Formats: sequence, structure tokens, C-alpha cells
Amino acid sequence: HMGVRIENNLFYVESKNLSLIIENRNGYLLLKHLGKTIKNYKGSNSVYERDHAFSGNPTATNRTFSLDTQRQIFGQHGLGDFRKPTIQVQHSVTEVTDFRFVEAKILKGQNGPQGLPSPHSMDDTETLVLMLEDSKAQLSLTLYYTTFNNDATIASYSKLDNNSNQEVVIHKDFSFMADFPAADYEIVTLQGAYAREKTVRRQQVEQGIFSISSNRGASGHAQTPALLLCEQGVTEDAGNVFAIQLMYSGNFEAFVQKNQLNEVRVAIGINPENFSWKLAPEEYFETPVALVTHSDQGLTGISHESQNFVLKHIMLSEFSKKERPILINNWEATYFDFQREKLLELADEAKKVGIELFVLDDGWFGNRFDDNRALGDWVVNEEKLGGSLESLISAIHERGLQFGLWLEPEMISVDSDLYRQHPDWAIQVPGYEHTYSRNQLVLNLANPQVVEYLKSVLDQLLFYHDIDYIKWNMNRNITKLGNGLTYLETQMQSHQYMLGLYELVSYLTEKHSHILFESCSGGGGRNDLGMMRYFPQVWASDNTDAIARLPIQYGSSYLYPTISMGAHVSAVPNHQMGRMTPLETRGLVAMMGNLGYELDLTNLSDEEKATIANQVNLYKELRPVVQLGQQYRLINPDTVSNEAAVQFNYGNQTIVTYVRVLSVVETMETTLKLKDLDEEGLYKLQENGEVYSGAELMYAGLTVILSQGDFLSRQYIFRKL
Amino acid sequence: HMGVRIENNLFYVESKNLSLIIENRNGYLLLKHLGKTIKNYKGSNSVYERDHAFSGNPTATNRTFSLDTQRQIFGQHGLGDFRKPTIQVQHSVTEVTDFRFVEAKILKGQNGPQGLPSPHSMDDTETLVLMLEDSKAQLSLTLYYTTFNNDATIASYSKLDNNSNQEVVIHKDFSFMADFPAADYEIVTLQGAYAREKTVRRQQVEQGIFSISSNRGASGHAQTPALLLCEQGVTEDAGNVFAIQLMYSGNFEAFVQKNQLNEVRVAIGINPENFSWKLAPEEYFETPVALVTHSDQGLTGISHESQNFVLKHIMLSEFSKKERPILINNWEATYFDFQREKLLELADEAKKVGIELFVLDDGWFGNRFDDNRALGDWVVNEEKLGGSLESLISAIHERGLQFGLWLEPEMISVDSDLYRQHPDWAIQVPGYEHTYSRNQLVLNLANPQVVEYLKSVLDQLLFYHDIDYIKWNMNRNITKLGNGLTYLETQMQSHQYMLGLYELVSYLTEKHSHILFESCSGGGGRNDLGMMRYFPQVWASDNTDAIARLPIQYGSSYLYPTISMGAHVSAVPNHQMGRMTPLETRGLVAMMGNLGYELDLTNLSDEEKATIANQVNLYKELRPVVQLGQQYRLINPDTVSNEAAVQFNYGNQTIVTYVRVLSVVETMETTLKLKDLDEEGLYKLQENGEVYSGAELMYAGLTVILSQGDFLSRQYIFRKL
Ligand SMILES: OC[C@H]1O[C@H](O[C@@H]2[C@@H](O)[C@@H](O)O[C@H](CO)[C@@H]2O)[C@H](O)[C@@H](O)[C@H]1O
Ligand SMILES: OC[C@H]1O[C@H](O[C@@H]2[C@@H](O)[C@@H](O)O[C@H](CO)[C@@H]2O)[C@H](O)[C@@H](O)[C@H]1O
Ligand SMILES: OC[C@H]1O[C@H](O[C@@H]2[C@@H](O)[C@H](O)O[C@H](CO)[C@@H]2O)[C@H](O)[C@@H](O)[C@H]1O
Ligand SMILES: OC[C@H]1O[C@H](O[C@@H]2[C@@H](O)[C@H](O)O[C@H](CO)[C@@H]2O)[C@H](O)[C@@H](O)[C@H]1O
Repeated sequence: HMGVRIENNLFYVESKNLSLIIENRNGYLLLKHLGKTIKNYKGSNSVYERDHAFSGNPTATNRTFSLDTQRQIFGQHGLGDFRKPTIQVQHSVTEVTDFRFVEAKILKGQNGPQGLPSPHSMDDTETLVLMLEDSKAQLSLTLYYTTFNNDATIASYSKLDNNSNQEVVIHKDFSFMADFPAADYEIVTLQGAYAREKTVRRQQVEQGIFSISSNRGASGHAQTPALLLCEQGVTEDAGNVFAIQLMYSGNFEAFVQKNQLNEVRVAIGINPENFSWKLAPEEYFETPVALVTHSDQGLTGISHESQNFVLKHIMLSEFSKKERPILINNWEATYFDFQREKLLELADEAKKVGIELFVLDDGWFGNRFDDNRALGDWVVNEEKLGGSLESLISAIHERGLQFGLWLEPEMISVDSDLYRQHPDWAIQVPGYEHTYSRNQLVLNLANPQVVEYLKSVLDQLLFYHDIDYIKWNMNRNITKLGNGLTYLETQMQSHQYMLGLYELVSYLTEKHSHILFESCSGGGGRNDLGMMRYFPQVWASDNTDAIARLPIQYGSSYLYPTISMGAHVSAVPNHQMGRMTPLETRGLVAMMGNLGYELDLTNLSDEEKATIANQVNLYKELRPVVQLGQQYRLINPDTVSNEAAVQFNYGNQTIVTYVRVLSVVETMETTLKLKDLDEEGLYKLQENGEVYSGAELMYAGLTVILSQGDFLSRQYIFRKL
Repeated sequence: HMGVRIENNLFYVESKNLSLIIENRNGYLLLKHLGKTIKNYKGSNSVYERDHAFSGNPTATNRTFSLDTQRQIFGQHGLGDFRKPTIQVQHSVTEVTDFRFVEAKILKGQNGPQGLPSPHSMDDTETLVLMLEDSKAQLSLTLYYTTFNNDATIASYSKLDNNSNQEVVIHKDFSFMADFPAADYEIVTLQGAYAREKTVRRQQVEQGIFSISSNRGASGHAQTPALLLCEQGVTEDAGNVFAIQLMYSGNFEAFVQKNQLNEVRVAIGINPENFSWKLAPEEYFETPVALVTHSDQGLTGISHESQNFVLKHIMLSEFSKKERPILINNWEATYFDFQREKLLELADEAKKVGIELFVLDDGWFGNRFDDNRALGDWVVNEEKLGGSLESLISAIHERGLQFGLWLEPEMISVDSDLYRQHPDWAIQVPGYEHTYSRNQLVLNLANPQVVEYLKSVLDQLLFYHDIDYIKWNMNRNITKLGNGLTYLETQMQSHQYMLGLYELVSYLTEKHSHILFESCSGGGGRNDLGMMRYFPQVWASDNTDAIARLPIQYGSSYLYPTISMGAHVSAVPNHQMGRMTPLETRGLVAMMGNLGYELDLTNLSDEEKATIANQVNLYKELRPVVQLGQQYRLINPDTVSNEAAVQFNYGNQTIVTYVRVLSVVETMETTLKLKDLDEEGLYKLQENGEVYSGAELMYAGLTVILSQGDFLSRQYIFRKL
């Protein structure tokens, strides 16, 4: 049985194959167990209470009880625990609180923080409600833990109520924390950089504090809101992993602290940097949702658990199991230099090769002839489009293609009518020059007038035009915070910006629910689970190099389903890397993702056109396997590997893609073994017609043969008989 | 003072900054110290003698003296030492010997084993002669250790005399052995493969036995006769290294054994595999020369020590400091498909770009139109050469080029007149079919008639033709050993083959000492210090890819001077790797070696011709710096590095070559610091005219800037003012 149970002083939060067991000890909440299901928990792994030097106590006479040494589910500073705190509220002359458990409730079905992205499809869930109070400060903190009956994930968030007669200020308020017992641990995170997104990083947990964080106002290219605490020696196939993740797209921190006793604290939430939150009497603050996910089946186990939870409970139901259109995007194809003739000719070529959707990228609005002006001016450039957008769309529709359109609503150019009319709408500090980034500024979405304006302009665009798809961009990070009437309002504006964004995108995605919205932030600059609540695919990276895409796709699909992961076949030499790669390899690499095209089809040879038509035909066949199937990493593209290989299973279809980076000589061929087949199953390999048992493919494997050369690839396609 | 000293029961072998101190303990020889100079040695690091269980004793009553636990300089089996032995002689019913020290002598000046390559320029050397006897077996073993006054190297070899009235058989006889005290050690070796020669390998010394060996009858592509025993944590710049090397080109073994007490034995010599040696009464056997070289300046220290010793005492004096000609070789250019017109046209183009030497590769002799016939038939194909070789050579000379010629004297084709006349000259076993390799057979150079024939044919070729250069090839390994009249003669034939080879090549190189002989064995299949005694350069690898050449050159110049290391600019796509690389990078990579050219100059554009002419002009300038200067590795090309950088210093000239393998994006530029400059020196960088102090270049370093793209390179050229 799954759900929530209250049994004497234990609370059991029971998801599928994952339990959190909390003990109420005289108002203090102790983490007894987080991990595989245990019923009738007795306490075999309880903390041994002893006098630990310099670890102090809530009472004078009992030296062996200390919040410095108890395992907890939230952290305070000032009561004897010196580990990093996760709740810290200023009230009167102090930022000491002492929240004590008073009452527990259980909810059933949907719930979550208002104004923030949270799980859906929650009918078969229960939520533990732990009501804590600080009687002196007259504050309440309420913790929520939600079970899921179909996934090894628990969701968490909290609400802080000010029940006092004075203003209070939240300084720290994370979404999840767990104290894990001293043991050897490794951590996996996804970091990297622009054009190197979601680089998989693994390291040993060491004494001290390790953290990843964004202070950019977006989660960022260089860190993902995820931290995987792993059993020493974890592999793809074996060992315990706990993934903590955050459904938030602004400033966040994830940290792991190893203290003086070798104990380990992990937490994730809103970054303390650039954050404070004023609460007037009777006001409350709810944190974004955190997730804790578990597998005992290594890193592939955690990928599957995380992907499944995302597909079922985050990504929009309307799209989570819907094959996504193969698109053409004109950006790398033309940049800003296009007009109607060029567009329809590209559309003609796209239709001939069987592409499904035509996306008009940057440059269609205002006087956007380059990237130095016009953001904020969402007026159609009818001169450039050679008539109305309506007439363009009709043209695209009549050629048999869906129509998509680029927006960047959060941004404003100094050189724009919007800025001329409302210069105060930009994020800025009185008496300081702007800081520029791609020669543009960020709109203050903490300003309700800004949100109202964007809802209006965009609702107008979407209702008056037959648009099938939106690409929602965001091309710089936030500087010069000073739009508040007070310092505290400025400290709130980064989170209020996010609330404004979510109000905006939840409104539009809900009001226009037939439209496929793809998120973007110079590629993967905001590829997190907050955005994926509303945008069921993401432009994974501006780097469209087939080879540079290998580690990027590795990371981008590590916790997120492949279906989310936009990938385009682009021109050579590649625009980012300056590299020639075979068209075959560009195709096979993009086909490990959500396939599209981004090159000038009108300038290709007849042969290159035929190749792309063949690629499109192939992917129409593989699309369900890739987008709806189960992903298995076989060879990981990292810093030292010269190879990449990824398998997908879906019913009677099994495919495997193999890529080799550098040509090798006098080196024995790799043996590549498949996973998760029926030993007794019979698998017919398309290329040679041979039938192999699943046992053979899994335990003997394929001798991988290639010619001489860099960046070569091949694909194996099997049908189970 | 350096040289040899005998002081009571200590013998001191004293080279520059390296001493071997041996103690005579009642006929047993103990290794007291090998390492930095110590005078007046007292024995601070003596073995503590105790009863070690299962370590037995030469006398009944003294359980604390055991050859199982004493550090020694040669190893026997059967007297209580169970570490791997380095001398083992069968006599009568046993292969137990008990060699006991009887007498020491000191020689001055040159000496070495007859018939085997050994150091030259030995006027300032002394040799310790340790005469050992086994009175029962009536055998003598004499050990030789030679000092050098200008290098931290000691040379060693031994002679075994049969003074008995019966035949005896040597089963094991290594050239050097040392027992090192228990400590943490790493080892560096050079292994790899064909087209991947001299791959630098580093690992921890572990309990048990690690070895590299050849049983191929040549030292081989996959292992070099070298083993570096290193202090834990050695770097390029710091820590103790002991390099043991062998001046031999046949079957060898190097091993490191960590025993039950954590002690470490290292040895190098003739491989026991495929070796036995019969001695009739009064006959003797001398082993090849081993070298032990030391540095306390890390791996660059050992490179310098090894290179210096090779330049001064191995490589021919006639060439060791002589700039080597920039050559054109036609092999990759035409393969077998050439005639006189094509040759002279290539020669014309070579002259225009300033090339100095023209080498005619395979296919000029017998009916060698492919690689399936004619080896053994060293008759000029006057039809193919369009007249006599004499007339061809005159033509090449008149165009201003030296002339070079390809030979493979050790080999015979089934389809050849030589085989038709003397089928028994091939290495073979009566009643077994041939084993084939590149469809050719190996000549039995253990057969004195074979050696006489080759001396004659080749002396004739060289005296009747004005040849400036020879490329001496050897394109397969030895199979089917059975040419002996007895089993024992067969067991001797692999070493006798080597003696035959050395007799042949010492004769020809001496009799034709103006000719530059470059050794070759499908590239680096026999690139060892035995060959380098007679052949002052070597074709480092058939792999002429600029990028694949990086780890190859790293290894090929690790212990051997750059001047030895043949490197050719070749065509793209590269014939081995199937890869396009910039001509600039092919040039800069080959210029880190001994530069030549190997592509069809007649088929290049006018631009590619101008580029090569520029490369030749440049290298004429850099040649002394590269060939005669001091080499400093700055970034090593290994399995994980994406970079390579090598510096050369020579008087007032400092150059640095940098190569990046894969294009990178959003990655901060590398900072490359130079080494071994004068802090106060002023260094003018050619490209920008800026003057930097040596301190700046060494301690701040160069920000390395590149455009986008794979396989890019650049060079920095400095002049000290
Ligand atoms: O749910 C826990 C809290 O409940 C009460 O306040 C809530 C407030 O948080 C918000 O949900 O608005 C509703 C509307 O009725 C309630 O006022 C308590 O005041 C808090 O102390 C806390 O228990
Ligand atoms: O040099 C040590 C040996 O000297 C004597 O033999 C040598 C022999 O090795 C070889 O060098 O030929 C010369 C020619 O006179 C000598 O015979 C002893 O017979 C050996 O026992 C050994 O001492
Ligand atoms: O402007 C259209 C373009 O926007 C985003 O990419 C850009 C990139 O082209 C430019 O070079 O840099 C900025 C940041 O400096 C952005 O990354 C989209 O990601 C891209 O797909 C395209 O739509
Ligand atoms: O035959 C001339 C050729 O000999 C050696 O190379 C060859 C190589 O070309 C061929 O492909 O393989 C055999 C072994 O199978 C040899 O490696 C020389 O090294 C080369 O320079 C050339 O002279």
C-alpha cells in the first residue's frame, strides 16, 4: 500500500518503492529513513545519542540530544545545529526561529504552491501536512510531502505564514533537505556551458560544502537544478541513487555538505543570493516544488525513474505521449536576411522532403534586421513578410506544413518603440547605466503592468493567427536589480519575475492548448522542470554540431525524456565548431533526439535533398521508438571516451545508434552489448536479415565495424519476431 | 671523481651523478646502492638480516642470511632465491649454478661484447670486471659495468665461459638486473602498435610480475626495450627515474617483479622465449649491452639523459650532430606505379620547393610490380627505371638532389629467382608449409652463406652506384623456426640471426660511412638502440597523419633524440586515418621531427607548392634548433589530452609548436608556459615583435588563441636578444 500513514510518533510517506519515514520527537522532526519501502519500522539505523563536543542542546541537563547531530528534514540556524540552514526568517531583532511540530494532516489528490509549476495527474496521491509553529515569533511553517503511486518519487514544498503583528523577512527557504548517514558517497550533477549544456559531472563527496547555483535570474546553461547522491561505486546498471530536483526556472542552489562527523546534508531550493521575501501580517510564502526520486538500478535506473515521472506528472498531458512534428527552422539558414520569396521556397523544399512544420525564427517583427533593436515591438513586419502574417501562414498551410513562430517576450531593446514609450519597464537601477547583453535589456516581469501588456499583445497574436507552434526565447541573464520602491522589494523582484513569467506562460499555454510551445534560452540556458511544466520540448543547445551534440544529448536526456530534446540537422562546416561531419552522422545524432532541420534546403544539391528525404522517411518510422520508447545508454560520450551509443526499445522495435569520434587504426573493433531484451526473444536485424536471440545480443553483443575516418556512425534496427 | 674504485669489500661504479655500489659478501654480490653519487658509503640502507619464513639459506645454522631476501645484481634459481632468475645454465643433470665472486679487475677505455652493438667514444670510461666461478660446474660468469664521465648512465653486459669438458646450454642470460628496496613505484614503458608506435604507458607497480617482451625476432612495434622505474608521483619536472634499456633489436624481455616482502626486481635482456645457447668446451657467450640511466629531474630529466647518452655514445659520430637532409620519398606518392618520366618530374618539383634528397622507394628491383614477388632479387629493373640506375642517379644529381634507395635485404619472396635458386635459405621447418606475412618470407641470416651473399650483393650495389642514402626495410616478423641441424641449433637461430644482421650492417655502414642509412620496419617495428648504433635515423611510423603522429612522436622521442625521428608531410585525406588535416598542421607536426615529404608533388596546386616551399624555407632555419637543440615537452598528447605542445631551445633560438585536436567552444584559452629560459633574458617573439622576459614566458605563459576548427596548430618563434 502507498500513500501517507501516521502511526504513533512516526509518519510514513509511501510512494512506489520509496518511503520517507519521519519521527516526531517532542516537537523536533527526525529523518529516520529515506529509501526503499519499510513497513513496521523499528529504528535499526537510529542515531546513537551521545555527547558530541561543541554540539549544544535545547536543555541544560541533557548533553546527548543535539540538533547538531540529529538527522532532520529541515535546517535552522541558532539552536545548536551548525549545518547549512534551509529556513531562516528575520523577525524583530533576530533571525532565530524555533519551529516545533504541532499537528499533522493528510490530503488526497491535487495540491501544490499557488503561482508555481507543480505536478499534475495527482488523483492517486496523498500529501502529508506537517504543521510547525514558532509560538514566540507567531510564525507557522507547514511542510508538504506528496506520494505517487506509479513512480519512486516524493514531492515537497513548504508554506510560511506570518501570524504576527509585524513585518517579517524570509532570508532562506529551500524546497527539500535530507540528512543522510555517514557513508561513502559520490554526486552526479549536470553543469557545462553555453554550447556545452548539461555536461555530466561526477565526483566524490568530500568534507566541506559543494554547491551548484544560479544567480542569473534563470537556471542557466552551466548548472541544472538537480543533484544525484549516489552509493559509492554506482554504475549505469547497479547501485542506489537519490535524485533531488527543483521545478523552478530562476535562481536556485543545490548543495551537499559533509560535516565534522562525516554526516551528509543535501538540499535544493531558491538561491539565498538575490532573495529576500517580506511578509506583512497574515501574508504567506510558498516555495517551489522539489522532487526526491530513487533507484537501486544505477544511473540508468534513475534516468528511467526521472523520465517517467516527468512524462506522467510534469510534461503537459496533451503532448507527453504525442509524436512531435519534424520541423524546418530558418535561423541558421538565413539569419535575419530573409523575405517572403525565400521563405516559401524553403517551405517548398521542406515539403518535398516530407518535413511537417515550418518555423519562422527571429527577424519577422518591428525593424528587427539585426540583433541590436526591436525587441519588445511584436508588430508584424509586413514589408519583410511581403504582406500580412495571416497571408504568410495561409501560404505555409496551403503547402501542407504546420506554421511556427519565434518570440522573445521577456526582453526589450533600447532601440524599440516599447523602450521609447516605457523605459522604466526594463530591469535597472536608478542612476546606473544599463548593463547590456546581446545589446538588449530584460523586461521587469515583477511589474504587473509588464505582465498584463505581454498577456494582451500575445493573446492578440495567437487568437488572430493560425499558429501551430511557438518557440519562446530568452537570450540574456539579469543584471542591475533596483526596480523596487525599497531594498526589500528589489530583493523580491527576481522571484516575482519568475512568478510573473509563470502567470504569463501558464495563461497562454492553457488558453492556447493546441499550440506546441518549445522553450529556448540561447539553446539550453533554462532547460529545467519548471519550464517543462508548460513547454513540452526545449531547444537543447545552439550547438548543432553532430559530434559536439553527443555529450549535450547525454546530459539533456539524463533526467528529462528524449521527447523534450530538440535536435536539428544543420549545415557544414558547422557554424559553432567550424567542423565537417557526414550528413549521415548529423542525421543519426539528431535522430537520438526530437528531430528537426535547420539549414538552407534551397542551397543543397539534389543528392543532399534525397538524403534528407530518406532521413525524414526513416525517422517517421523511428519517431515512436525514440520519442515514446525506453532509452538505454550503452557507451557514454565523455571527456575520455572516443565513442557514443544509445539504444531505444519500444514494443517489438529495438534500435541502436553508434558514433565514433576520431578514426582509429590497429585497434580491435568494439563489442557493443544491448540491454533489456528477452533472452529467448528472436531479433531480426534489418540490415543483414539475420535473427539473433536476445541472449546473444545482450551477452555476446555486436562487433562494431567502421571504415577509416572521423565522425562516422551507424544504426542497427531490430524487429522482435 | 668518476670511474671505478675497489675499496675493501665495496666496488664503486661511478658515472656522472650515478653510482652503483656493490658489496662482496663471502662470494655473494650485494647491491648496496644504485642512484645519486655517494662517497665513503657506510651502509645506512643495508638489508636487515632476519629469519624470513620459507626463505632458505646456504648454511644450516644461519637462518637470517638468504638469497631470497638480499638485494643482488644477478639472479639464480635453486639456491634459495625464488625471484625470477637472470642467469640459468644447464650442465650435466642440472640447471643449478652457484657462481661465486673470485676476482675483480678494472679496464680503461673501449670494450664491449664482440658481434653486438655497444657504446662508442669510450676514452673516458672505466669498466669494473667481476669474475665469478662455479667451481663444480667449471663455468665462469664475468660481469662488466662501465662508467661514463659525461652522462648519468652505466653500461652492463656479461660473458659466460664453459671451462668444463662437456657441452652446456644457456637457458637464461639477461644483460642487467637490480633489486630495489620496497617503496611505492610506478613504471613507464613504450608500447603501442603498428601505426601507433611507442605509446607511452604508465602504471603502479603491483605485487606479482609485469613484463613487456618480443618473441617476434625483432623488438617490434608494440614494445620498446626500455623500462623506467619511477618514484611514486614523478612528474615531467620532478622525481627520481631509473631507465633500463637494451642495445638489441631481436627478442627481448623487460620485467618488474614485486615479491612477497614488497621488494622490487627489474631486469632486461634477451628473451628466454625462442632462446637457448649451446657452449662447447672453451666456448663463451656475451650478452647485449644494457644501460641504466638516472635522473632526479622527472621524466624530462630522463629524456634528456637518455637522449644525450644516445647522441654521444650510440648514434654514429659521423651523423649525431649533422643536420639531416629534407627528403622526398615517392612511396605514398606512387606506390609501385612509377617509371623514369614520373620520377624526374617529381624530382623537378622537389628541387623547386628546395628539397635536398630524393629517395626511390619500393618497386625498382626484380619484377617488383606489387608486394607479392621479387624480394631477394636486388637486380635493377632497367625497363622500369628507363635505363641504368647509374643514369637515373646522374639525372637526380644533375637536378641538384642527393639520391636515396630502398632495400629490404632480410627478406625473400617465394616468387623470386633467389627462392627458385635457394629455397632452403628461408626460415622454415622441414615438413611444414610456410607461414606468410605480406606474402613474403624471412631469410635465415643465421646461415653464414646468406650473410655472405647479402654482403656481396649490397657491396656491389653501393660501390657501383653513387648513392647518398639507404632506407633499410624489414616488413614481417619471424615464424616457423626449424633451420637447425638439431633442436638446440634452432633455439640459437633467432639470436644468430641478429648476430648475422649486425655483422652485415656494421660491415656496410662502416665500408660506406658517407651514406646516411635510415632504418625502417613497417615504420617503427624495430626502433631500438641496437639499430640506432648503425642507422642514425628511423622511419618512426607508416602512420603519416599529422594528428595520429602526435602520441607517436611523443613516444618515439621519449628516450631517443629528435634527430633520429623521421617524419613526412603526406597527402590528404590521409592514407591511414582517412582524415583531412590542414597542410599547415601536417607541416608543423613533421617539423617536430626529422622533416621529409611523401606525396605526389606533381599533382599539387600552385598554392600547395608555394606552401611547401615556405615550409622548407622555414625548416632550413629551424632544423638546427629541432635537430641539435634541447627538447621540452609542454603538453603531452595522450588518451585524454586534447592538445600537444613541444618546445626546443638552441642557443639564442626558442621555438614552441602547439596543436589542438578537436575544436572547442566556450572554453577559456590554454595558458602555455615555456621552460628553461633565463629569467632576465629578453625574448623577442617573431610574429608580433614583442619582447618578453624569460620570467614572463615561464611564469605567466602564453594565452594560446585559435580559430574554430579541428587539427589547428601554431608556432611561436623567439630570439633571445
Ligand atoms: O495551512 C497551514 C496554515 O493555515 C492557516 O492559514 C491559511 C493560509 O496559509 C492560506 O492557506 O490561506 C488560508 C485561507 O483561509 C488560511 O488562512 C494558518 O493561519 C497558518 O497558521 C497555517 O496553519
Ligand atoms: O675474461 C674472463 C674469462 O677469461 C678467460 O677466458 C677468455 C675468454 O673468455 C675469451 O675472452 O677468450 C680469451 C682469449 O684468451 C680468454 O681465453 C677464462 O678462461 C674464463 O674462465 C674467464 O675468466
Ligand atoms: O536570434 C535568434 C536566435 O536566438 C537564440 O540564439 C542566439 C544566438 O544565435 C546568438 O549567437 O547568441 C545569442 C546569445 O548571445 C543567442 O544564443 C536561439 O537559441 C537561436 O535558436 C535563434 O533563435
Ligand atoms: O613496400 C614499401 C613500404 O614498406 C614499408 O611499409 C609497408 C606498408 O606500406 C604496407 O602497407 O604494409 C607492410 C606490412 O604489412 C609495410 O608496413 C615501409 O615502412 C614503407 O615506408 C614503404 O617503404
